[PDB]
Amino acid sequence: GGIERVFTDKARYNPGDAVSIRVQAKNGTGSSWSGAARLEIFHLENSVYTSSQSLSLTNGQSTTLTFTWTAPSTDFRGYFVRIDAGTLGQGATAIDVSSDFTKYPRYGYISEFESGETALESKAKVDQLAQDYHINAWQFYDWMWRHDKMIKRTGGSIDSTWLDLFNREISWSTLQNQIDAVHDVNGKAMAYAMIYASRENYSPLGISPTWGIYEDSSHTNQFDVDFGDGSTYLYMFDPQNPNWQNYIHAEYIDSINTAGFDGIHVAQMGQRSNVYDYNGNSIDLSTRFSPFLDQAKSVLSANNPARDNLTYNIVDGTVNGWAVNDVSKNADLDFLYSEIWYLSDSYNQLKNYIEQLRANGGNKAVVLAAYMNYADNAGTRYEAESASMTNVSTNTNHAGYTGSGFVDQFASTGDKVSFAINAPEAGDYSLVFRYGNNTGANSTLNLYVDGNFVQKLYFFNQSSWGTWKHDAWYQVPLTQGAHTVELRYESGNVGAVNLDSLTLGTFDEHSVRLADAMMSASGATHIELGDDNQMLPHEYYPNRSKTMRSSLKNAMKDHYNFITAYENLLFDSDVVPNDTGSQFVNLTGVSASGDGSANTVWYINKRTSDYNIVHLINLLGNDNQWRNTASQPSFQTNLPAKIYIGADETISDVYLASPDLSGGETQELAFTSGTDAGGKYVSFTVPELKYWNMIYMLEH
Ligand SMILES: O[C@@H]1[C@@H](O)[C@H]2OC[C@H]3O[C@H](OC[C@H]4O[C@H](OC[C@H]5O[C@H](OC[C@H]6O[C@H](OC[C@H]7O[C@H](OC[C@H]8O[C@H](OC[C@H]9O[C@H](OC[C@@H](O2)[C@H]1O)[C@H](O)[C@@H](O)[C@@H]9O)[C@H](O)[C@@H](O)[C@@H]8O)[C@H](O)[C@@H](O)[C@@H]7O)[C@H](O)[C@@H](O)[C@@H]6O)[C@H](O)[C@@H](O)[C@@H]5O)[C@H](O)[C@@H](O)[C@@H]4O)[C@H](O)[C@@H](O)[C@@H]3O
Ligand SMILES: O[C@@H]1[C@@H](O)[C@H]2OC[C@H]3O[C@H](OC[C@H]4O[C@H](OC[C@H]5O[C@H](OC[C@H]6O[C@H](OC[C@H]7O[C@H](OC[C@H]8O[C@H](OC[C@H]9O[C@H](OC[C@@H](O2)[C@H]1O)[C@H](O)[C@@H](O)[C@@H]9O)[C@H](O)[C@@H](O)[C@@H]8O)[C@H](O)[C@@H](O)[C@@H]7O)[C@H](O)[C@@H](O)[C@@H]6O)[C@H](O)[C@@H](O)[C@@H]5O)[C@H](O)[C@@H](O)[C@@H]4O)[C@H](O)[C@@H](O)[C@@H]3O
Ligand SMILES: [Ca+2]
Ligand code: NA
Repeated sequence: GGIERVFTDKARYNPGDAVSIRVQAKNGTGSSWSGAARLEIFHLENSVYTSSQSLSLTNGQSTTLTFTWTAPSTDFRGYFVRIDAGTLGQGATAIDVSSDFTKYPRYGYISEFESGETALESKAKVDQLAQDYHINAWQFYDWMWRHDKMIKRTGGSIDSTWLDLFNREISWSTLQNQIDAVHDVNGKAMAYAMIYASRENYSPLGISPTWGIYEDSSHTNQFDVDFGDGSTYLYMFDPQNPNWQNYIHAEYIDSINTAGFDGIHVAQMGQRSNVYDYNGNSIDLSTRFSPFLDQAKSVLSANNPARDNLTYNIVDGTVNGWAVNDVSKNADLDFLYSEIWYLSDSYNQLKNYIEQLRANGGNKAVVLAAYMNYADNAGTRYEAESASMTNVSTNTNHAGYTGSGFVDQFASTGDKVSFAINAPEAGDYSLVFRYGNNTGANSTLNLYVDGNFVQKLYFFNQSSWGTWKHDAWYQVPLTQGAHTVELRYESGNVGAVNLDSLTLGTFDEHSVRLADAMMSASGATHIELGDDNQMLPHEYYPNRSKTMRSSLKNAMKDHYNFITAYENLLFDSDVVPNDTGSQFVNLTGVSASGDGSANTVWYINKRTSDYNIVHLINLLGNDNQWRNTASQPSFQTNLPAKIYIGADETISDVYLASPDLSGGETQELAFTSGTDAGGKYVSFTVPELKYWNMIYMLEH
């Protein structure tokens, strides 16, 4: 109804802090409305607070109510917030009372630092992530001038702007305003920094090649990253080297003390093998990160124990993967972080990996980078062969295209392809072109939207006309309704392309919801939101090649309310797998599985001292792969469940909460206790299963 927003002023609260709960209400009923707005706050099954205010609104008028609440004294507790305004409608949010974000991290990012961004605008984008998703830490991505010289100075003076490695202008005042805004919501700012990277031409900085790591035993070929312009490179160094540690840890401290960061997000490039030090000693790089990290933590904590937060990216996460055991078991990190590539493609394989990190780390929190739909040209597609084209024609003579063909020889001034699209709602749209190019170099075309020039786009060379890509994209704001998107070959464009299609790059809500459910039911969170409410499509965080539509935004608001409100049941140290015992889940009238099998309801059994926890994740109508696009699950109603429990257990009450249902509010279910040949059991009916239900059963 007319409850438009419910939220709090900060993302996280210390015990005893005042919480301002805001309620944005609008009357759109027809005539005047009078009544009460009732607040109820729950901790898991138990109500802990109520209050009410009268609310009278003429038709069409709006107001924001404020309810004040003192964060209760027990540290590390999540709460669900219900606002009930009768026939005007209802709303919800969640509250996290934690003195330390690293126990329950909800990790977002900032990757854009434009000088034109005002203090107000910096505050707005941070507030929005804080308010909508309770984001409590932000990874500041590519804020630094050089990987080995993070704050650019002229003599003793900090430069007001600098150009990053991709020639983006970074504004100091904008960065500082964002950090301030993060702190204002009780958030923490984590500075991206590599564990072992310099930029090119590092000698004049006092960095020695003798600290480096090499691909050969004669120190002639230093490990590097080559960005493809003959100018911009990273060079790699030995994390165990005392001089490299001295140098880069000094950079970390400079970043903390000068820029006001609260910690370092330590990064790497992932597996590199057959590594040597300068002197030609063969070295296993995978075990060299933990001594570096232990020492980084030491110097950080000595400098400022309130700004000493530390994590490290375990790149290419999978069970027993590269550096997985050494870092997770041995590194002095506050929480664990891992970027998943292609070694944990199934839901169950990824679950197993999260569980290994949790076990190895002593139940430290686990955050995953896991770019949704990364490989997919996901979204509404307009085939180029069905568009309106001038001076080019269609063809079918290169395999790989989608639809009935493609537009070919898009190669001369006057050539045009015009797409008639529809924006179903006002917002940003990612314009993604699928194309071919085997001209021997880059090709270009000019992008126009509704008759206006927007950008020259680059279309990269492939060694075959049979090789298609969809990495030519540009994001634009569109009003709701019809629009025209044109590519034109004009005076100044070069080469040629074959054009397959235009796609409105869009994150698939179904896969994104199921992945987030699987991750948090398994005991991890997911770095996926940042900047001005952008979802993360790619490892280069400024990438805007897909966008979220409002439906997914709303589901993420519900999801983040859920993993905040129920953080105790999802992420606590005592929340452990319950596959170790005599117990079983039985669902009537659906195929079920304990290993995330395709086209089943997937059950996951957890426990604490006080609760027997069963997650139901609905894979009916979908495959067992976490990353790819999915269909809407086959939603279920009145699903009978029978759960076997230990002879030791008696259940007081059965509860079910779902982000999909009433905003995550817990419903108590009637249940029957019984014992048969199979064992002691409990049974009940699940009223609804859409994507994800968490059943939690209180022990007597
Ligand atoms: O400031 C930022 C910089 O610090 C830097 O950050 C990069 C990201 O760092 C993290 O992600 C790490 C990494 O994860 C995955 O790789 C893990 C993978 O590594 C091995 O496989 C290597 C490689 O094999 C194949 O290519 C062969 C190719 O490999 C080397 O070149 C690698 C690429 O180097 C250049 O591009 C670098 C970088 O540029 C952009 O990112 C900018 C940021 O860089 C910057 O903001 C791109 O967006 C990004 O995609 C790209 O990595 C070249 O321009 C590019 O062409 C190369 O591919 C080698 O040097 C070269 O000689 C070889 O020819 C394979 O095709 C390729 O996909 C794979 O990466 C190891 O064997 C595997 O086991 C292991 O799984 C990703 O694949 C990789 O892209 C990521 O960089 C952070 O988490 C990210 O947020 C950072 O963006
Ligand atoms: O089945 C066959 C098709 O696959 C296709 O094969 C093309 C060639 O493939 C191999 O060589 C790969 C090689 O190509 C280029 O160098 C060779 C090139 O050199 C001269 O042209 C120099 C010219 O190069 C660049 O422009 C190229 C091209 O761009 C526009 O067209 C794009 C379309 O190209 C193809 O169709 C047009 C094609 O049609 C006939 O060839 C049929 C074969 O094509 C077919 O059997 C013509 O004889 C040929 O001249 C013409 O290109 C694709 O099929 C279509 O999908 C693409 O849209 C442009 O309109 C056109 O005029 C250009 O020729 C560069 O941009 C430009 O500046 C430069 O001047 C020589 O005159 C050409 O005849 C020759 O092809 C790349 O430069 C190089 O990097 C690649 O590795 C075979 O070995 C060749 O035998 C094939 O011709
Ligand atoms: Ca096509
Ligand atoms: Na899938």
